[PDB]
Amino acid sequence: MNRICELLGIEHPIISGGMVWCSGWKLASAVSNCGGLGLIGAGSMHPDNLEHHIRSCKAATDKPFGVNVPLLYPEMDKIMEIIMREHVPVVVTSAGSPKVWTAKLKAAGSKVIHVVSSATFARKSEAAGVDAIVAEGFEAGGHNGREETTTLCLIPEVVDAVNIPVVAAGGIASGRAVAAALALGADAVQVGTRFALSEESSAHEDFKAHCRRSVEGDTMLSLKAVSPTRLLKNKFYQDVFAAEQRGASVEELRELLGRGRAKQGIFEGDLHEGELEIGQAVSQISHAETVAEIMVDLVDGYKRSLAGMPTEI
Amino acid sequence: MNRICELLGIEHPIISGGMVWCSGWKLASAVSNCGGLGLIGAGSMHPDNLEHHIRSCKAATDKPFGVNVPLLYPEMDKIMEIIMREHVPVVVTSAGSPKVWTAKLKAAGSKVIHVVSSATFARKSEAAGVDAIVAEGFEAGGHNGREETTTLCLIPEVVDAVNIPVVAAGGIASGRAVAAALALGADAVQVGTRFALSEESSAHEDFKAHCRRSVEGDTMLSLKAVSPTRLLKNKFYQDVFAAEQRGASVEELRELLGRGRAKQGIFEGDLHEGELEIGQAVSQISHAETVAEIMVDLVDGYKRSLAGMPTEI
Ligand SMILES: Cc1cc2nc3c(=O)[nH]c(=O)nc-3n(C[C@H](O)[C@H](O)[C@H](O)COP(=O)(O)O)c2cc1C
Ligand SMILES: Cc1cc2nc3c(=O)[nH]c(=O)nc-3n(C[C@H](O)[C@H](O)[C@H](O)COP(=O)(O)O)c2cc1C
Ligand code: NA
Ligand code: NA
Ligand code: NA
Ligand code: NA
Ligand code: NA
Ligand code: NA
Repeated sequence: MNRICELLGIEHPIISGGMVWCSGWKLASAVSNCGGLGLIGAGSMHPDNLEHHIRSCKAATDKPFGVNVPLLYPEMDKIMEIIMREHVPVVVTSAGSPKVWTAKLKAAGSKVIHVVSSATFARKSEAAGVDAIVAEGFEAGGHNGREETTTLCLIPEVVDAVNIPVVAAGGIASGRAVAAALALGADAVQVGTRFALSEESSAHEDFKAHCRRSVEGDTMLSLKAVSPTRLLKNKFYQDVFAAEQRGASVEELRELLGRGRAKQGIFEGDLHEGELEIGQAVSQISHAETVAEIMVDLVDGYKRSLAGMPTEI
Repeated sequence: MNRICELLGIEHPIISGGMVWCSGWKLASAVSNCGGLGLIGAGSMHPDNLEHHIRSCKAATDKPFGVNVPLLYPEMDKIMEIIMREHVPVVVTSAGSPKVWTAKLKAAGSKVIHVVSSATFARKSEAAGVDAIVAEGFEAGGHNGREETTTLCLIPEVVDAVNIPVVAAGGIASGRAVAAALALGADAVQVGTRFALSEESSAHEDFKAHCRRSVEGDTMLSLKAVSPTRLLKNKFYQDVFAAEQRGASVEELRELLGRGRAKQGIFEGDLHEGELEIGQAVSQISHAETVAEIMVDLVDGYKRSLAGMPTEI
């Protein structure tokens, strides 16, 4: 068995990334039903709503699903209590220390996966007792690592650094890229952007449609002095860029960033003032599609990509 | 049959990228004698010196070789005359319009390849009549495209956009990355950083030893307001970073950049004031090695990568 398939009890080594405003039970349960692992994105859910999405996912699928928890989540104790009482099969943690919750989640029966952006942090997660890690490259949508290491340079270094399974994230929007990730030595892939634009994603339809119109170079890893974030170059980004060019302080950039822009953009469709988080691979997606269409494409595309490789060079 | 092998008449689809201060005839002839395509880097050579390196290369290998010419080269008429008279088999142009010289080089018997960093420019180069393109990602060493597209995101877009062969550059330092490039649909790879640190490279021993000590995150795409360039975060970089943080104008940044820092760093081993151009993949290289050793590792590493891949997912 592929190491991730066996670890998580899934048919295909494809995980849908936990994404604020996108990863409702509808997206997560559809990915799980298609044989991958769908993740609910707790980052955008108050505890009561999180519990509802877990229950709805549980009703909609008999297959494993998980919850992604950014560790800066403001009511952590409440959502951890929920996640352990609901026996969530897989928990994916990011943006914080894996030492805090890993042993407790594992004692409660969850498999634990932590998101990292370097070999050094991959090693610290392995030492913390996680079951696997996601190594996320520069091209990924949303908050990314300060080192700016791309998927192609990150994966071989991370898989040489640890003995536990490694999931590649950042730039995986096709069967070819799934093959490239397994060629580099990852056991599986985590797909964000392509699933964020799927029919089942909870993102606003105006957000999805706007993302489909974007072209190469429309995203930029930005706000680096506050927290590097990859987003579409919209009006909000332009304000940030003008501020950075004038030598704005961290406090000025923080004031401009303000609060709630990701919700306003991704969930509510404010394409001017929103923080439009999306990966570089957005430029590959041109029309609406369902989770099942994407899953079939990633699986069948992998097969064709691999079959067309020369036996040697 | 591999499209680049057949176009260029070489055994392995591996090209050493033209690199200022590194790609002398010793590096270029050694790569070509190992079955790839070694490029001479004309960017760092006055016209008489360039003629010397072409002639020493021809004396050292009976196999195909090429010359890399950045199109900002100050005495362009003199060096094209030399390249044409010597009938260089392959000419790789970068940093300028492929319309200026392509038709003339082809009329003189050279294969012409142009370096691009977007699918849009790939198409413009194809319209200009080039024989193939190199598509160079964000992680590459030296001057990169302003879109900051990574190799993983750039290759499948470029390959879908043109009918001519595509060589992937940026992040290729192992057989696993060669397998990744080919999985994305590239025909061949161009390897810069790993060859820049080889025994045969003309770069200063202190520069090579210094690159070997560096770790993930030690490079940064910088000077973006002037011309984006990926280099090691040395004292020069810190001066640039401090000036960008205070809102320096473009003229202030040009003044700081000055002239000849790339030669001082790469060729003369000035690790403090030099512009240490090198790719993110530098962190995978730990010790000195020859071109023959690199070529064998790339070829055998490719087969090992395939051995690790499941036929279907
Ligand atoms: C809109 C959006 C929201 C995201 N929110 C989160 C999140 O809440 N927690 C997290 O760990 N990663 C988050 N991510 C990162 C994704 O889980 C995933 O790792 C990334 O999107 C993968 O790269 P890709 O976009 O190139 O597919 C988000 C990504 C996007 C595009
Ligand atoms: C030290 C150095 C000098 C370079 N000089 C040139 C150059 O003169 N012309 C050019 O087209 N590219 C140049 N490059 C880019 C390389 O040709 C190549 O495309 C890049 O190194 C490939 O990415 P990699 O470093 O990750 O292998 C240089 C790269 C480096 C590291
Ligand atoms: Na991210
Ligand atoms: Na490993
Ligand atoms: Na599109
Ligand atoms: Na470059
Ligand atoms: Na093509
Ligand atoms: Na090293």
